[PDB]
Amino acid sequence: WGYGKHNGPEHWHKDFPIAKGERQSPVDIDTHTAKYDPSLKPLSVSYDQATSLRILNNGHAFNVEFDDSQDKAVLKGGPLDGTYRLIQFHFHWGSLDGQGSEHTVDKKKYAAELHLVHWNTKYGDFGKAVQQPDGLAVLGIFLKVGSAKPGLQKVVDVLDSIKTKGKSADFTNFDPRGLLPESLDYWTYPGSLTTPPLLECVTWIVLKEPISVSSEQVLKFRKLNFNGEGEPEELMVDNWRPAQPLKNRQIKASFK
Ligand SMILES: [O][B]1([O])O[C]C2=C1[C]=C(N1[C]=C([C]OC3=[C][C]=C(F)[C]=[C]3)N=N1)[C]=[C]2
Ligand SMILES: [Zn+2]
Repeated sequence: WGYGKHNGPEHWHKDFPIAKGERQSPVDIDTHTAKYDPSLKPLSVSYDQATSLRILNNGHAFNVEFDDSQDKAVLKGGPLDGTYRLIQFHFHWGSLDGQGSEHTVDKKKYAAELHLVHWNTKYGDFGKAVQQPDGLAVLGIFLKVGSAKPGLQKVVDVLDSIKTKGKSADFTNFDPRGLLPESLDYWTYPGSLTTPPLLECVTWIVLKEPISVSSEQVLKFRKLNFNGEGEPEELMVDNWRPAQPLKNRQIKASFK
């Protein structure tokens, strides 16, 4: 599977029939139809003890991986019951500034979308958590092109060292707090992985406030390669799944 005409989102259902399931992601967030839920709690994002390890080009995106063998970087509160440990973050982005996000807001596409991936500690490991309807909590953050994001530049600067599929680099001592906007106001809904195997295991928490990144920062994302070293060059761009039908779901807002 991939993001080409021949292996992209329109083809995934043949290997992963859940692609046409009842709680697929991403979705369009209709801001006028989302329901303010005054009983939703503030998010608790606790990243002060986060231990970043490595950055990997996996042929679909790049992952910044964390030590998830202890409660070092956790997400709690909001719609969540219990404790979710940060395992990795990655992005989805476009070939052009007017596309790249997976979620949309009133049909608006952002230049990119950050996914901070967390798993429910009551399931013991990530592999068990993805088999559960409440196994993952993904914090989604939109990127718009404007001012540079200083907290992103360490990521941008290392991408030269992981250009091709299967390359990795040390990525210790990275603080993911530098990727957050000021506000933790959010939308939430039950959904899925946006990539095969498209498992319906995710509580989505999408922040209302986008972060700003510079044109030069997102340009560097677009110089990555989907291919391995010594293969024909395929730029890693447009690694996003389009919005899927909402079906029998309500999107809830933490704010009025
Ligand atoms: O880009 B996204 O769609 O957005 C959100 C998101 C994405 C991919 C993952 N993700 C996939 C894998 C692969 O590991 C697996 C192991 C066992 C499985 F059964 C499935 C996957 N690891 N993290 C997690 C969260
Ligand atoms: Zn993702």
